[PDB]
Amino acid sequence: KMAFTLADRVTEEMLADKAALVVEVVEENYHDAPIVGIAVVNEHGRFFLRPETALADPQFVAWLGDETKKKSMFDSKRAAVALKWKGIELCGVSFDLLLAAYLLDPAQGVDDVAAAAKMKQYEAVRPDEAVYGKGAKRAVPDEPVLAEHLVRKAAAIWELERPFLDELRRNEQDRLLVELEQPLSSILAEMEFAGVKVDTKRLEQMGKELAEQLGTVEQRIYELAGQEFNINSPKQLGVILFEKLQLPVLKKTKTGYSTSADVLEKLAPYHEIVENILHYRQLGKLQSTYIEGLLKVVRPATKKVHTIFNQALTQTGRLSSTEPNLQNIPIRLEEGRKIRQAFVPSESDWLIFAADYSQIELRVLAHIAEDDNLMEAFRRDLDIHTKTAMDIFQVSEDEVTPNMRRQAKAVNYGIVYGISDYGLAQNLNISRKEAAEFIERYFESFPGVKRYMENIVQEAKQKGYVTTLLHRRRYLPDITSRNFNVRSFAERMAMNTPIQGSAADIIKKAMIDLNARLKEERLQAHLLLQVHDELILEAPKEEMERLCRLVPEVMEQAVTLRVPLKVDYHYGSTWYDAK
DNA sequence: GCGATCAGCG
DNA sequence: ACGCTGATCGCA
Ligand SMILES: [Ca+2]
Repeated sequence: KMAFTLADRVTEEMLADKAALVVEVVEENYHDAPIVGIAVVNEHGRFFLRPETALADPQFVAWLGDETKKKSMFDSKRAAVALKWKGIELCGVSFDLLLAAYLLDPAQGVDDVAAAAKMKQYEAVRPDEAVYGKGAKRAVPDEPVLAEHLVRKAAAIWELERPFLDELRRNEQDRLLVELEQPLSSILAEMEFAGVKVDTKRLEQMGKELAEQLGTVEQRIYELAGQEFNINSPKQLGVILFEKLQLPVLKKTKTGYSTSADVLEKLAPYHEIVENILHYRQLGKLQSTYIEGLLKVVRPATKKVHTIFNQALTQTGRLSSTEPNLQNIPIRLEEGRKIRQAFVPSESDWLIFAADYSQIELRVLAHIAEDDNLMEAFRRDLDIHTKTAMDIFQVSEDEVTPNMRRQAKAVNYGIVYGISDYGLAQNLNISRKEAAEFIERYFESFPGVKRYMENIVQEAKQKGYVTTLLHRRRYLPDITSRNFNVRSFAERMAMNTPIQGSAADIIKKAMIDLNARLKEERLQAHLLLQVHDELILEAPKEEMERLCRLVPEVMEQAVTLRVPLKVDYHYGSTWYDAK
């Protein structure tokens, strides 16, 4: 029903200097995945290509790799990484409909061309789910059906770039697309394809010792409980604690007794079993997610894991990381932190280099709220978390344990993002009256923060949305809801999203500038991971001293705020030692 | 599939 | 009754 050429060879009119390009990878994880078909729409017509012909044709390969031949795409990172696994470089992507859609409205959850097209009343393309099926029924259709679907996606991309660019421009988001998100897409593609090497011998040895300690703690739990049970069974666990042992019920879930770690910590005066259960769960978490789960995704020939950074998922502009998640590798407990010893450089005589912003959201908040005292604090490079711990526990700076600092950290963010006196009383094990008075005293010292929280909620109600420093936008329709609980959740999004999102804009800008400086200095160093406010790189040993000067400077100069940005950095033989 | 839970990020 | 995530597991 749409005219296109089912091409047998590549011809010169398919290689125009501007085109819409579809390089179709059906598998959710695109690493090393098949490319099932290619479509090209340009001023000369519409074309479908079989991958085994086009990707072995040297004029098409060169066209893909020519930066001056501009391509409009949907999810260019997926295509660029799948092509890298084919030994082919994709350059010249000048418009990415996924990232355009995500900037205009992150809550659409746009995951295919049909969903983005609908935003502009374009419906001459089908949802990917309707063409391929779902679950065990998923299949590549017959070539005529495939070709027409890939041509329709390309034709849609071709039509939609202009209306998306126009709305982006009206939102002040077009430089955000073209100068930030789209260049970041190519950097993430390199990071994902390079991967992270893993010491599988060390992991597997940790797994065996973990399995030994797991059984022991099981038996101490069975003994303390009198009997056996499925320590992960909420009904059987709930029955042991709250019926057999008759511990108080501090919290219920929609399903029944809560056994979350906060409950169990409060029950520790009552019985020794709850601490063994916490230790059991923690050991089980390391074994399931970080030992077995990671060995499951290691590519065996290279011992590399290749995460996927979702760049158009979070409602704040943060990345997320999937399969494996390399943004939530343990660090706080020493047992879990040793897993970071299995993450190693990919070449001998290379090192891991990590750098991260300290207290970035509080600095962003100081700049945006223009709170005099909070700006002064950061102009002094004070450690707000340690200072707040000193205040809470009535101790001195040397007496601040790491755990009391983690506590103060959650108080600092909690208060600015709307924790109630109840919530803070629960977290510090203090009375509710002392929690309310503490909070009022915190805003006495930072009245500009309080003004800003009130102003940003009223601005959300008037505009319908909130924005970040680089004009990322999040719509908040529940901000005028009549239900109190719905409206309250939306108000705390208005308080938090401009700050967390601005901090995500800054690290993205820093990654782009870092890559350019690394190329300007001709270093072999390259990014491996982003963890929200940290960058992880690997480089030859011989470049570490350069990176110690270059990387903190690039990150600190990514933007100019009314307070300085501060960056800490470490390097070493494994990710564990890069702290 | 979904909720509870927990790992990370602020 | 601070916010943003992803993976695992049991399933009142
Ligand atoms: Ca940090």
